Parts: sequence; structure tokens; C-alpha cells
Amino acid sequence: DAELLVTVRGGRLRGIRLKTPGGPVSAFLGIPFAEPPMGPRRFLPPEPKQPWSGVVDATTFQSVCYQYVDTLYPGFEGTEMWNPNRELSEDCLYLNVWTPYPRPTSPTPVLVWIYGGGFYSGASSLDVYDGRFLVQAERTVLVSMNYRVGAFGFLALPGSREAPGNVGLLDQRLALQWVQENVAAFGGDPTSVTLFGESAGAASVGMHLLSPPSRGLFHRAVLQSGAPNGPWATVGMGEARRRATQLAHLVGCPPGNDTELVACLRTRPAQVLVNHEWHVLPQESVFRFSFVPVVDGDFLSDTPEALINAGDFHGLQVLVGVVKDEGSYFLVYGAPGFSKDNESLISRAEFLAGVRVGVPQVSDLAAEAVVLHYTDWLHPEDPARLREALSDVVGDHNVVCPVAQLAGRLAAQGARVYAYVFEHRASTLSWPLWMGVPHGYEIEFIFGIPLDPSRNYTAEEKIFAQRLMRYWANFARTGDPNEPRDPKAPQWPPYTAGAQQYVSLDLRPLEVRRGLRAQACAFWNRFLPKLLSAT
Amino acid sequence: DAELLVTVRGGRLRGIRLKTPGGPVSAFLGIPFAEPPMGPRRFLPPEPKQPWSGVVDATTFQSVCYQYVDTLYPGFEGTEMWNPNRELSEDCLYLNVWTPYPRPTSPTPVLVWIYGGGFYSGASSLDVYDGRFLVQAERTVLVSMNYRVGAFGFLALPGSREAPGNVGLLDQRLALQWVQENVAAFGGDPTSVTLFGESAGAASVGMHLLSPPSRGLFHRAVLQSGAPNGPWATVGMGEARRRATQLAHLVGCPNDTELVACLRTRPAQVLVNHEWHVLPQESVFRFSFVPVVDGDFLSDTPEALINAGDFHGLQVLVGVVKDEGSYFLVYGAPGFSKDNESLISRAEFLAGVRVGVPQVSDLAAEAVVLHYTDWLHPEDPARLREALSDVVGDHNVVCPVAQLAGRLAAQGARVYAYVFEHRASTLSWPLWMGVPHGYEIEFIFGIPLDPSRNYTAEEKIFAQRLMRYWANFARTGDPNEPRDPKAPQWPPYTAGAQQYVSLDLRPLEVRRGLRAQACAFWNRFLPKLLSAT
Ligand SMILES: *[C@@H]1O[C@H](CO[C@@H]2O[C@@H](C)[C@@H](O)[C@@H](O)[C@@H]2O)[C@@H](O[C@@H]2O[C@H](CO)[C@@H](O)[C@H](O)[C@H]2NC(C)=O)[C@H](O)[C@H]1NC(C)=O
Ligand SMILES: *[C@@H]1O[C@H](CO[C@@H]2O[C@@H](C)[C@@H](O)[C@@H](O)[C@@H]2O)[C@@H](O[C@@H]2O[C@H](CO)[C@@H](O)[C@H](O)[C@H]2NC(C)=O)[C@H](O)[C@H]1NC(C)=O
Ligand SMILES: CC(=O)N[C@H]1[C@H]([C@H](O)[C@H](O)CO)O[C@@](O[C@@H]2[C@@H](O)[C@H](O)O[C@H](CO)[C@@H]2O)(C(=O)O)C[C@@H]1O
Ligand SMILES: *[C@@H]1O[C@H](CO)[C@@H](O[C@@H]2O[C@H](CO)[C@@H](O)[C@H](O)[C@H]2NC(C)=O)[C@H](O)[C@H]1NC(C)=O
Ligand SMILES: O=C(C[n+]1ccccc1)NNCc1cc(C(O)O)nc(-c2ccccc2)n1
Ligand SMILES: [Cl-]
Ligand SMILES: [Cl-]
Ligand SMILES: [Cl-]
Ligand SMILES: [Cl-]
Ligand SMILES: [Cl-]
Ligand SMILES: [Cl-]
Ligand SMILES: [Cl-]
Ligand SMILES: [Cl-]
Ligand SMILES: [Cl-]
Ligand SMILES: [Cl-]
Ligand SMILES: [Cl-]
Ligand SMILES: [Cl-]
Ligand SMILES: [Cl-]
Ligand SMILES: [Cl-]
Ligand SMILES: [Cl-]
Ligand SMILES: [Cl-]
Ligand SMILES: [Cl-]
Ligand SMILES: [Cl-]
Ligand SMILES: [Cl-]
Ligand SMILES: [Cl-]
Ligand SMILES: [Cl-]
Ligand SMILES: [Cl-]
Ligand SMILES: [Cl-]
Ligand SMILES: [Cl-]
Ligand SMILES: [Cl-]
Ligand SMILES: [Cl-]
Ligand SMILES: [Cl-]
Ligand SMILES: [Cl-]
Ligand SMILES: [Cl-]
Ligand SMILES: [Cl-]
Ligand SMILES: [Cl-]
Ligand SMILES: [Mg+2]
Ligand SMILES: [Mg+2]
Ligand SMILES: [Mg+2]
Ligand SMILES: [Mg+2]
Ligand SMILES: [Mg+2]
Ligand SMILES: [Mg+2]
Ligand SMILES: [Mg+2]
Ligand SMILES: [Mg+2]
Ligand SMILES: [Mg+2]
Ligand SMILES: [Mg+2]
Ligand SMILES: [Mg+2]
Ligand SMILES: [Mg+2]
Ligand SMILES: [Mg+2]
Ligand SMILES: [Mg+2]
Ligand SMILES: [Zn+2]
Ligand SMILES: [Zn+2]
Ligand SMILES: [Zn+2]
Ligand SMILES: [Zn+2]
Ligand SMILES: [Zn+2]
Repeated sequence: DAELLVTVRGGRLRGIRLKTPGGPVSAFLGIPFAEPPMGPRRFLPPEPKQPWSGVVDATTFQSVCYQYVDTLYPGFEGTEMWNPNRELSEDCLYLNVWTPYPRPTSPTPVLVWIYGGGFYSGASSLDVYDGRFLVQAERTVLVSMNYRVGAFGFLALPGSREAPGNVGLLDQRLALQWVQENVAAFGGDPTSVTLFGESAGAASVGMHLLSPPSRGLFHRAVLQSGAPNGPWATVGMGEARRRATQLAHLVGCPPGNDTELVACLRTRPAQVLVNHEWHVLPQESVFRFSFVPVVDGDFLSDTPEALINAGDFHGLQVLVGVVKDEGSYFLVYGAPGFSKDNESLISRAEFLAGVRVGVPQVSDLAAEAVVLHYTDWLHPEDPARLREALSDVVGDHNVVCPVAQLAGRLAAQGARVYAYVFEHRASTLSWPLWMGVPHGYEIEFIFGIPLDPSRNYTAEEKIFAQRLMRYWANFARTGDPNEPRDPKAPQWPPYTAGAQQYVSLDLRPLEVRRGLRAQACAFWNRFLPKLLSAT
Repeated sequence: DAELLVTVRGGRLRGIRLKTPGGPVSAFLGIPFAEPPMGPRRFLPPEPKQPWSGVVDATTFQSVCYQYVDTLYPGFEGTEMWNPNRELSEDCLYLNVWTPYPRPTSPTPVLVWIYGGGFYSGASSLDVYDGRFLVQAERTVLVSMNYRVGAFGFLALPGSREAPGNVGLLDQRLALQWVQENVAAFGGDPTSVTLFGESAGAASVGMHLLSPPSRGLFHRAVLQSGAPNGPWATVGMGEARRRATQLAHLVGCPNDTELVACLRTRPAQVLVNHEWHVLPQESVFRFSFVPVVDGDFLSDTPEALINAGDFHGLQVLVGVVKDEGSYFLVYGAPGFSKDNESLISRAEFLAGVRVGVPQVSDLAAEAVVLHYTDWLHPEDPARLREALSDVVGDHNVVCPVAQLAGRLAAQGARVYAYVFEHRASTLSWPLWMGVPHGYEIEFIFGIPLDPSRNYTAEEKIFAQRLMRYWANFARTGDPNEPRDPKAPQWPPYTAGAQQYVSLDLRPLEVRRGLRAQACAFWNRFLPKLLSAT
């Protein structure tokens, strides 16, 4: 096959033809887009890859950036599907290009995927991110990249030149630049690049909206279950510094006491850092991750809540959404009395405790605010309800309301915004019933995984996934997911700050609903901040 | 006939026969129970009436205690019905007694009614308190008395022998003492006396529950749409002196013995005409002269008493109407009136929140506003109207009543709760007000049975039912019929299950939680808010 030998600005590539049941797709895997960030380059922003001679074996996936590996449920499908699926290395700055089998003769739009995993984990090599199905069925180019996570991507000593912070975001930016110079080689259009990501990926997309040097590297944006204004997505310079120096003391970094500091971190082996990374966190918590983007004033000019309020958003098109049960997955990772194996029927006492790990580091009074605002004062002792109630607390505080805040403020300032709630449970789904439609289980449907001859998805689901892939494809093509000029009754209307319409994505045709937990998010976006400042 | 001549401890009375569609009834109206609290005895606790020669003309209602007479809607039934229907007088400490025409040979239980009216108005002679239908139908004895209101009842310079506070409450207690000693002359049993009262009447009942010297004059309590722990029913010592001292400056009065001496020199009418001028801000369910926490009557704040009280051996019947708030909005909330639809703007609504929960922080009022704003329809006027009607209803009546009920029940009382949900076919208020505060009273008293008032045949049955609930409770402390399992049962209210019944023309219906979710904000969070701010 001739379509498998392509040349980018840095040298020659050898690709691999992939099979799908609809027809083939040609793909390039593990293209090196940066110089490997190793030894003295650890913690330093990425440097573009020096051009090479020969051909690059771009036929398999490259390594996974060093990260924590979840040991909670050994060999359990639900946890393991996210665990690294390649070898770990700090040599991990590589990206992947899928493109329709006969390379499109006309410039087609490009979809860049950014994986999530709370900025401490994840990898473009994961099976649920296989782009062959999206690219085969909607003939668009797809690109995904690896980026440094955990300390390797976000340990920061604000103001140091040695751990400048946000190097994982620069990793992403570099890749987007690569897309600008090189996607034209694969039939893609550098003037039609649409970013999409889930969890911290969605937060990542968000900060690219809010950082000017990225704003000319794409044109549309899809944020799935994540937002840059999340309570978990950013950290102040003072905290960043404190957390970083803690890791150094926690790993033994003794006798300027700031450039000396990072050299010692630069000697410790990668695993030893990963080991002590979760101890750095301020208080016991869930949905909180040690090393995240810092608000330094370089990459993030101000807090995201500030940058959203007065941004440059007119003409932007944004697709935005959540799953139905955004909190339940995190509850088994810290809330007392929670397992995937029992019904998680907690007590009042356990519910109260879980509130203070769900909403960590707020005043005692603000904790009471939540506790009273989420109890069902008619059935306050009911374990079933207390469970689901804490699920709402965690889901609302971290995902739903920060996303809802983002949607209205963009729409206010003249972004064309479309919003969904994914509310369909995969028949395959391995997590227990009480977790509902959990964080991250819209992804496989967006990527058309139900078309895989291997897996055991349903007839009903095959068509559903094709419907989702079209929505996302229509979006990346045109800034509007709506089936272009369709008299068929379902019609997905844009999200305004007033009416606040969104669609329900499930096996039934789109329902148009008003208000993304409107009453609940009034508490979190409007009232709660007043408590926090005024007491 | 010789059944209308009765001799109580202090002399002879001559009463009157009242005709009822079901038979006649003997009444004794205007029985003096206290030496007239005049001249030097103004603001002083009542003195027991000394015995008299001859026979007292007990054949018509005595005078109404001096008070503000409402003139918001002059000539309108909805307001005139609460206004004085007798002459105003400081010579007003009388009581009334209804009793079955064949005077009961067996000692029969006593209902004692205490009227309401914000502790500033009211009279036992009002037509919706006519006791004749109760006794004729359920064959009980009904007693009502007047008690001083306004400054005459509750002006206090706490401490001073001269204006010690709460004499209106002591007025009530003295009349109960009269009941203990004299009810038996009319057929009544002094060992089954049930207190019931509405609005400030209900708060009074609550305060007798918490005042040890009163808690031997009755055995059961019925609180309708009011509670002693409400935000309007008591003031602090410092605040009450602050108000009494202002009224004295308003009226031209230059030391505390001095001050009260000068106030005693003023025509009663002159005081009345400055009463509202004394309140400390624009308000909509607040009154100038109310019970005070002196230490004598209430040995501590009403809430403090409830929390630490033991109530084993008490049965309490308790309830609210469907829309407690709507009535008070036309008395100062911006944009309301009985005569249009009262579709308020949002800004009208945010201003209404400040007058409806007055004297709380900015943050506090904010909290109220994001708890009562519907954030999918933040500017719908109709929704904004019913929100305000909830804000003042919940904060002033419902959540205080529910909070008292959970405590009494959890601490040894047997409690029964209702929500009154019927709108009289004759109601003169506009429709948006719903079931307004005070408009179950006619049904409790069986007024639909008066042939002249034009109620429904259905509506008459409804009132009989209610009367039987109330008599039954007075008789035995259980509103249910004893020999009727199959009758729709009214179960006791408890702190967890929180069951009440709905009184309307549908048969008993059981619901959970008296605005349980709303009331958590009021009874549980907002306190913690004003504390840590
Ligand atoms: C539901 O499960 C949790 C998890 O407890 C255990 O986790 C495994 C490691 C194993 O030991 C299993 O037996 C359990 O599923 C329960 O919470 C724990 O309960 C134990 C004793 O009851 C206690 O020592 C732990 O501290 C608890 N964990 C906390 C508080 O985070 C929970 O009680 C289970 N609910 C049931 C069985 O109804
Ligand atoms: C609804 O009515 C209120 C109250 O006004 C009374 O009833 C009206 C039918 C009208 O005839 C008024 O004169 C009555 O006094 C309206 O609010 C009033 O508006 C006037 C305008 O100058 C103002 O001076 C008053 O202070 C207002 N009253 C209050 C209590 O704020 C209101 O505008 C009417 N309309 C709506 C839509 O609510
Ligand atoms: C050191 C730091 O905090 N930021 C860097 C960053 C890095 O060089 C990184 O490699 C970005 O991928 O780059 C910054 O400015 C850039 C230019 O150096 C580049 O030639 O063109 C870019 C166009 O998007 C961009 O303007 C940045 O992104 O802020 C600045 C700084 O050197
Ligand atoms: C306020 O001043 C009055 C004066 O009118 C004080 O009343 C005194 O009472 C005694 C009898 O106990 C009499 O001799 C006079 O009436 C008054 N004496 C004087 C010297 O004024 C009253 O005690 C004062 N009130 C206080 C201090 O609370
Ligand atoms: O309860 C009533 C009548 N009733 C009595 C018993 C049961 C049911 C109803 N009537 N309530 C008047 C009221 C309330 C308020 C408000 O402040 O509470 N204000 C005023 C007012 C009067 C003159 C000048 C200014 C204000 N009148
Ligand atoms: Cl390579
Ligand atoms: Cl080094
Ligand atoms: Cl190799
Ligand atoms: Cl083509
Ligand atoms: Cl743009
Ligand atoms: Cl923020
Ligand atoms: Cl800080
Ligand atoms: Cl800071
Ligand atoms: Cl240094
Ligand atoms: Cl290493
Ligand atoms: Cl356009
Ligand atoms: Cl939802
Ligand atoms: Cl329960
Ligand atoms: Cl429910
Ligand atoms: Cl379709
Ligand atoms: Cl809807
Ligand atoms: Cl909603
Ligand atoms: Cl008559
Ligand atoms: Cl006389
Ligand atoms: Cl005589
Ligand atoms: Cl008899
Ligand atoms: Cl006494
Ligand atoms: Cl109180
Ligand atoms: Cl006070
Ligand atoms: Cl005058
Ligand atoms: Cl006036
Ligand atoms: Cl507002
Ligand atoms: Cl303030
Ligand atoms: Cl009992
Ligand atoms: Cl009829
Ligand atoms: Cl409720
Ligand atoms: Mg900080
Ligand atoms: Mg710093
Ligand atoms: Mg140490
Ligand atoms: Mg604190
Ligand atoms: Mg509790
Ligand atoms: Mg799956
Ligand atoms: Mg909601
Ligand atoms: Mg006596
Ligand atoms: Mg004070
Ligand atoms: Mg003056
Ligand atoms: Mg607003
Ligand atoms: Mg309560
Ligand atoms: Mg009427
Ligand atoms: Mg019973
Ligand atoms: Zn995940
Ligand atoms: Zn609340
Ligand atoms: Zn525009
Ligand atoms: Zn004057
Ligand atoms: Zn609230």
C-alpha cells in the first residue's frame, strides 16, 4: 500500500493500515513530536524534536508517560481499562494520526483528542481512544497526543526557570503546533481543527481557550465532563510551591534553596516520585490531585474563573456536556463505606464524613451548608438516599456546576454553545448498578467502539454510536452538531444563558430539557462563594 | 327562666338564651374577672375583681381593649371582621361563658379560647368567635376572655415595678384562675380544660405551656397558626425598653418610675396613635409591644424552654393554613394589593424579602433569596409572588410551628398536626391569597351553621367534622373517634415520620413533613449563619 509512506517536516514516516468492519483506515502511531524530556529536561518545557534521517517506524504505539497505576481493583475491567497499556517511560512525547483510507483529496477537518485522568494519569494508547472507527465512518482526520502527567508535567516552583509549571500543557501546545505544520500531509485542514477531551482533557481544552498562544491553533472546542474552572483543575502559586517542596522533603532533599531543590528531584528515580505523590495533598479528599496546572501568569494569565468572565469568545463554537452520574465513581476512592461490591448503603455519620472529603478545605460553616442543602429532611436516615445524595454533592461541585458556569459565560459573550447530558448505561458496563452512568463511560460511544467485532455491544447501541459520531463529526465540520438541514423531528437547539437548553443523549431520540441542575448550581456558583469570602 | 341566673364566687349573674338551629344555649357574656386596670393600674398586673352586690347583666359582650383599628381597606369584610365591634375601653377585663341549655348534670370538659392579633388587637366579641355552635353541637363549655393588647398589655421597662411586662399574659392566667374556681357553676369540669387559640393567641397558649404557674390551670393545648418561638412573638429586655422609651419620647414624656408616671397621664387614644411609630425598621409581620423575656413569666427564651422541657403528660393539637404568608403582604410589601393580581417584579421581590425578614444581615437575606428564587424562571412575576408568600409564611408561622412540634413530640408529648386547606366559599379576599391566615377559625367555630351566613351545605358538614375533631381532642386528647377503627385515622405527629392530616372537604389524608425541606433552612441553617456572621 502506497498510502502508508508520508513525510512530515522532520523526516519520513512508515504507517500501518488498520482494519474496521466498514473498510480500512491508514494510521501513524508514535510520531515523535518532542525531544525526550529526560534527566536534566525533567520538569522543563518541551523542546521540538530535532529532524531525523531514515524512516520512523510509526506503526505501533509509543510508551506511556510515567504515572500512578491503579491497584484498587486488581484485574477488574473497569479500573484496568484506564491503567497504562504500554510500558512506562519518561520518553513518551509522541502523537498519533488516523486518516481516511484513500487520503481525502480535499482538505478535511481535524479532530484533536486530549485524554483525561485528573492530570496524574492517562495515555493516548488506550483501547477506548482507538480512532479508526471515527475516521472510517465520518472521514475526518483524528490526532491524539501523549502529555506528561503528575509531577513530570505539573510540579511547579513558581518563578524558578527549573520547574516553571504547566509543562504538560506546553506538551499539548507543542503537539497542536505540530498539527498546524504537518496535518496537511495527511489530508487535514489546519484552518479547521476542533479540540475534544474528557475529564482533565476537557479542562485542558478549556485552558487552551483561555491562553492566547493556543487560540490560533484550533477553531472549535468540545468539553466532555470537565471544565477549567473546576475546583480540582487549578492551583495557586503558593500551594503549588508548598506541594512541590513537600514532595522534595517527602523524598529526602537536604542541603539557592530552590535550584538546589530541583536538582535533587532530578536525581530520584521516576517511581520514587510517583510513590510519594499522593501524600503531598493538603487534606484527605476525593476528586483532588496533587499536581495540576498552576495559575502562574504565563500560561494562565489569571484564575480561570477570571479569564472566563471577560474573554474573547465571540464566534467560538463549543460543544459541552456531562454524564448523568458524574460523582459516583470517585466515591469508592475515599468516601467511608463505599465499595464497587456492596450496595454502598452509608449511614448519616458516614455521609457527614464523606461530605468533608467530597468538599475538602472549606470552612466548617460551609460544610454544614452542604450537609443541610443535600439532606432529604423527610428521609434523612435513608442509606440509599444518603448514598446518591453524596454522589450528587461530588458530581455537582466538581463537574456539573463548573461546566454549567462555563457554558453560560461563553454563551453570554457570544459563543455558539451546544450542551448535552449523556444518560445511557453500556450493557458491557462492569461497575455496579448503583453507580449509574459514571464519569468516562460516554467515551467508548463517541469513539464508535460498539462497531468492534470483538466487543459485545447491542444492535441498539451500534446505531446509537453511529449517531454520536455523526453529532461530533457535524460539529467539527460545521460548528453545529445538528444533522445538517434535517426535517426529521429531533432538533438540537443551542445553549443560552437564559433558556439553558440541552439535549439528553441516550437510546431514545433527543429530548430538549431546560436547566443543567439549575437550582443546585445556584448554591455552588452563586451562594457558596459568599460564605467563603464573607466569613 | 331560672337557668339563666347563676352565682359564681363573687356575686350573681344573669345570662341570655342563644338560638341555634340545633337547639338553644345559655350564655354569660361580659363577666368581670379583674378590677379595671385604669389610672395608676395601667401597665400593672391585673387585680382580681372583688365581689359585687346585686346581679351583673351578663347578657351582652363587654368592651374591647384599646387598640389600633385597621383602615387599610375601609368597609371591606376581609379586614373589618377583625376590627372592634364594641366600644374601646381600658375597662375591658371581662370573660364569656357558653354552656348547653340543659345545663350539664355531669361535669363536662371546657374549651378556653384565646384570640390572636399580633398582641396589638383583637376581641373575644368578634363574630367568628361566637361560641354558640360549638357547645350546642358537641355539648361542651366554652370560655373566652379579653386581655390587654398594645402598650396596655405589653409595654415593658424590664425590671421596674411600674411597667414589668407581659401583663396581657397575666390577664390571661388570671382568667384561667377564674375558670378553675367558677367553671363548675356552669357545668364545666375544671379537670378537663383545653386551651386553644390562633395567631398571637396560639403563641400565648405556647407561653402558658412554658410558664410553670400557668401549667396547672389547663391539661391540653391547641395551637393554630402560631407558636411562642416565632420571630415576632417575643422581644429582648434591651429591645423592649428601647421601644417603651421611644414611645414616651413620641408622646412628650421626659429614670423609669418617672417615665411610666408620665405615660399614665395620657389618654389611651394618644398612645394607640403612636404605636406603630416605634418599630425599628420597615417590617411586615412585626408588632411593637409583645411578650418580653424578663425572667418572671418566661424564665428564659421560649426556644430555650422548649429545648430543655419535659412534656410527658401533655397532648397538643397543632396546625397551619395552606398559605400563611399571603395576608400580610398587602401590609407593606412593594407591589401587592387585594385589588389587583400582585404580579411583582424581581426587584419588587428582592425588596419584599428585606421587609419580610427584617433585621438580618445582607448575607442572610442573600441566602433567603437564592433559596427562594426559581433559577429557571427567576423573573416570572407569578412565581415571584408565591415565593414571597412562602418566605414570610415559612419564616413566621410554618417553620416555628413545625419546630415546636418536633420538640414536644420528641420530649414526651402526644402531638397531632393538620394543614387547613379549604378556602371558604364566602371568602372576600382575592383568589391569589389562597387560604389566608386566620380563615380556618370560622370553620372551627362552626359558623357555617348560622343560617344567615350563606355557606355551602357541604361546607356545613365540613365544620361539624372539624368541631368533632376539636371536641374529641378536648375530651380525650385524641382527635379520632374511639369506637370507629374504620374512620380515616389521624396519626400522631412525630419528629421522624412527621405525619399530619389535610383538613379540607376530602376525607382525612395523611402527608409527611410540614414543609420539611424549606424549614431546615429556617430552623437549622440560618441561625448558624447569623452566628458565624
Ligand atoms: C461496603 O464495603 C466497605 C469496604 O470495606 C471492605 O473493603 C475490602 C478491603 C474488604 O475488607 C471487604 O470486607 C469490605 O468490602 C465497608 O466499609 C469498611 O467496613 C470495615 C468493617 O465493617 C471497616 O474496618 C472499614 O474501615 C470500612 N471502610 C471504610 C469505613 O472506609 C462497608 O461497611 C461495606 N458495607 C456493607 C458490608 O454493608
Ligand atoms: C398592583 O397594585 C399595587 C398597589 O396599588 C394599589 O392598587 C392599584 C390597583 C392602584 O389603583 C394603586 O393606586 C393602589 O394604591 C401597585 O403598586 C403601587 O404603585 C403606585 C404607583 O404610583 C405606588 O405609588 C404605590 O406605592 C404602589 N404600591 C405598593 C404597595 O408598592 C402595583 O403597581 C399594581 N400593579 C402590579 C402589576 O403589581
Ligand atoms: C517557558 C514557558 O513557561 N513558556 C514557553 C513556551 C515553550 O517554549 C513551549 O515549548 C511551548 O510549546 O512557549 C511560549 O511562547 C511560544 C514561542 O516560543 C513559539 O515559538 O511559538 C509559540 C506559538 O504558539 C508560543 O508563542 C508560550 O507558549 O508561552 C513562551 C515560552 O518560551
Ligand atoms: C425616679 O425619680 C423618682 C422621683 O419622682 C424617685 O421616686 C422617689 O420615691 C420616693 C419614695 O420611695 C419619694 O421620696 C419620691 O417620690 C422620690 N424621691 C426622690 C428623691 O426623687 C424614683 O426612685 C426614681 N426611679 C428610679 C431611681 O428608678
Ligand atoms: O392580623 C390582622 C387581622 N387578623 C387578626 C387575627 C387573625 C387573622 C387576621 N391584621 N394585621 C394587620 C397588620 C399587619 C402589619 C404587619 O406589619 O404585620 N401591619 C399593619 C399596619 C397597620 C397600620 C399601619 C401600618 C401597618 N397591620
Ligand atoms: Cl521515534
Ligand atoms: Cl540532571
Ligand atoms: Cl524503535
Ligand atoms: Cl475527498
Ligand atoms: Cl478563534
Ligand atoms: Cl476558578
Ligand atoms: Cl497561598
Ligand atoms: Cl497564590
Ligand atoms: Cl536558586
Ligand atoms: Cl528512573
Ligand atoms: Cl456563520
Ligand atoms: Cl443530570
Ligand atoms: Cl428515614
Ligand atoms: Cl423521591
Ligand atoms: Cl437521527
Ligand atoms: Cl425540562
Ligand atoms: Cl434544574
Ligand atoms: Cl342572636
Ligand atoms: Cl360593679
Ligand atoms: Cl345583694
Ligand atoms: Cl348530661
Ligand atoms: Cl402568678
Ligand atoms: Cl424564642
Ligand atoms: Cl431583641
Ligand atoms: Cl395624638
Ligand atoms: Cl399609622
Ligand atoms: Cl438576583
Ligand atoms: Cl450586614
Ligand atoms: Cl404517650
Ligand atoms: Cl348547597
Ligand atoms: Cl417538604
Ligand atoms: Mg495559593
Ligand atoms: Mg510562589
Ligand atoms: Mg516530616
Ligand atoms: Mg472554619
Ligand atoms: Mg439530625
Ligand atoms: Mg466498557
Ligand atoms: Mg436542580
Ligand atoms: Mg381568681
Ligand atoms: Mg440589646
Ligand atoms: Mg423627635
Ligand atoms: Mg439575577
Ligand atoms: Mg424542624
Ligand atoms: Mg369569610
Ligand atoms: Mg387514636
Ligand atoms: Zn478516568
Ligand atoms: Zn440550604
Ligand atoms: Zn453576536
Ligand atoms: Zn405625635
Ligand atoms: Zn440555598
